[PDB]
Parts: sequence; C-alpha cells; structure tokens
Amino acid sequence: GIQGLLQFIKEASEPIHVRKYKGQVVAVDTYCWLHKGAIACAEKLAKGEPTDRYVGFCMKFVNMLLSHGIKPILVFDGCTLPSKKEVERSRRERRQANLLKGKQLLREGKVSEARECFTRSINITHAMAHKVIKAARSQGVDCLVAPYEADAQLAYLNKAGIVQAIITEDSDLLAFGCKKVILKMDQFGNGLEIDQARLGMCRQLGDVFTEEKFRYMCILSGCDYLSSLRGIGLAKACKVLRLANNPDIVKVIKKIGHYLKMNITVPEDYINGFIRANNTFLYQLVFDPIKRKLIPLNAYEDDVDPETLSYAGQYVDDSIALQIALGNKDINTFEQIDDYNPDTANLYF
DNA sequence: CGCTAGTCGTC
DNA sequence: ACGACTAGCG
Ligand SMILES: C[C@@H](c1ccccc1)N1CN(c2ncc(Cl)c3ccncc23)n2ccc(=O)c(O)c2C1=O
Ligand SMILES: [Mg+2]
Ligand SMILES: [Mg+2]
Ligand code: NA
Ligand code: NA
Repeated sequence: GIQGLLQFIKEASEPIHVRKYKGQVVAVDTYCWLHKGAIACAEKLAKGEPTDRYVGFCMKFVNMLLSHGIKPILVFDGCTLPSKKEVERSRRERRQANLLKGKQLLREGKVSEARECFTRSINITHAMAHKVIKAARSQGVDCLVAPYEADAQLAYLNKAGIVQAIITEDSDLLAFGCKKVILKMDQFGNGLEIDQARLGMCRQLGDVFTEEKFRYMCILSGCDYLSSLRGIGLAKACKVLRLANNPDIVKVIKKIGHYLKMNITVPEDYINGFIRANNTFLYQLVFDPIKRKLIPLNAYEDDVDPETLSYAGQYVDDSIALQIALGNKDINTFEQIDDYNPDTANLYF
C-alpha cells in the first residue's frame, strides 16, 4: 500500500453502501478477506489442526454482496514477482519466528499475548484460497487467480470495464489507475469509495491528478516496488511534480533536491528502481479471461523492450495461465490440484 | 510549524 | 502485516 494516500486524497473519498452497485459487477482483492478470516482461527492453522473458519468468513462477505444484487468476482494473488521472491521468503521466516514465540508465551501463562502472536504467524496458502474458490463456485461466484499480483489483475478488470469497482484494503489500486476503489468495507457493506474523477477535488494534489503524474507521485512517496528516498513523502513527491514542467520523469528525479531545497544526491540504483516500479505498474502481466490470454496490463508504449521486463512477470503458455486462473494449478508446486472446466458446466464464457 | 518516520496496539 | 499518533527532525 502507498503509505498515507487515503488521507492525502481524503477530498476524493465518499462514504458509501455497496447497494450503490446493485445490478453491477465488482471485483474483490480476496487475499484481504482470507487474511482476516485466518486471523479468526489463527491458533488452529498454526498448530496444523483442520479448520474451515476462514472459508465461512470470506463467504459471509460474498453472500452479503450477493444479497444486495452485486455480481462479485473474487480475485486471488498468483505467482510472486521475481523481485519480491527474497521478501516473501523473509516473511515466511518472520511467521515461523512468531510460531515459536506464540508457543513460548502459552507456556508462560500469557494466553492472550500468545493468541495475538498466532495472528502474525499464518501463511495464506493456495490450498486455503482453493477452499474459498470451491465454496464461492458452489454459490455461482466467478473466481480468477491472477498470474502474478492480484493488484494488477483487479486494475485490468476495471480498466477493461468488466467490473465497475474494486473492493480492497490496498491503496496501490489507485496508483494502478483504477476508476473506483472501495476501501475499509465491513461485513454489513459500509465502506469508503475513492473515484479517480474526484481527484480534482483534492487541493493537496494541484495538477497531479492525471494517471501518469499520480502514479509517479505514489512511486516517489514510497511504494511496494520501491522505497522512497529519505525525507520524501506524498507531500514532497506531490510538490516535485507540480514544480517540474518537463515530461521526462528521469530528468526531474535527478534534479529532485533542487525542487525541494533538500540535500539529496540520487543514487544510480534509485533511477533504475524507479523505472522498474513504473514498468511493473504499467506492464505487469494479467490474464484476459474472455479471450483466455496472458497480456501486459497496458499495451507497450514508445521504446519499452518487453525482453527487459522479466521483473514484471514472466510469460507462460496461455493454457498454463488458464489453469492458474481457474485455481486448478497450484501456484508454488505447479501441480494440478483440481479439474474445473468452465466450458463443461460467466467470466470465462 | 509541515512532514516523515519510528513506537504502541490491533484486524 | 495494517493504522493511530506522537516526537523529533529538517
Ligand atoms: C499476497 C498478498 C497477501 C498475502 C497474505 C495476506 C494478505 C495479502 N499480498 C502480500 N502482502 C500483504 N498485504 C497485506 C497483508 Cl495483511 C499481508 C499479510 C501477510 N503477508 C503479506 C501481506 N502485500 C504487501 C503489499 C502489497 O502491496 C500487496 O499487494 C500485498 C499483497 O496483496
Ligand atoms: Mg496485492
Ligand atoms: Mg499491492
Ligand atoms: Na516515505
Ligand atoms: Na507542471
């Protein structure tokens, strides 16, 4: 998530009820719901005991969207981007560290502090997501596992017009150019909608309301694909882009210290890391479910060599991507764990 | 004083 | 991993 973006653009937000989307399609960042579901049964999942509480939690939200006449499309995270492989294994280590600390606290009589530790010791596996997929498909709810980050797939579904809004706790969806994003939605259907159109209402932005300029601001402030330079937040990133009057973002970043009157010599790796973050937001691979084809989020522009963009997701045969998308092919082991076929029975029709 | 980043507390 | 919120910094 972009740190503190919701507050900076608070004027573009409005409180809504999901009733607003009766008769409309809405995609969900379902790993947000699986994580909260797995918190409610953290003590059992950590010890390896069998539990399907996280399934009922996601279904509580799905059935609520269906009650108000919304067609939900549950989107799941797929493979890890090459650049994020070192961080996800580091996260597995920190979860296994809290597994032993939670156990130690249960011995010391501190049951409530141990119950809190277990909530930060759970790995959301593709097996857990497949249980949710099977429960959602019984109720006739379409599910789509993204090839890589669900953030990019959700952005595709909205940009294509397949879905009119995205339900998520991640503000990166706005940096990805989503038209309507619904944050902080509770089990009853109440949440905050941020419309890209209403970014004009934000006096803090100035002219940093276009997709390209708004994306650059989020990257400069500190994004998932790149930490910011020290002392740069949304306010200072926003300031740099308003003052600069040059389309080449690279020349603006080299002269960043001049615009802010700050002592910042930008390193070699920050310029390239900015280009990679910008390329991941534009060209990260997604699955077109109607045509059943793996494609970049946006069609390649100007001189952008697709052979240099492996960090934004590697290509695989469309048949492999279809099997990942239907939840049949396990993300980690690439083993077929199911035989679902949409043609032998809709998002894929 | 505006802002950014480090500490306490929780889904 | 999320945000409240606060201190301390430029
Ligand atoms: C795979 C998916 C995912 C994994 C498990 C549970 C919840 C979410 N992630 C991973 N990651 C995470 N986001 C949120 C939470 Cl609460 C996480 C908890 C544990 N481990 C990773 C998390 N993350 C970070 C920054 C992002 O910009 C982002 O898009 C994701 C993201 O979607
Ligand atoms: Mg994500
Ligand atoms: Mg993200
Ligand atoms: Na920052
Ligand atoms: Na300008």
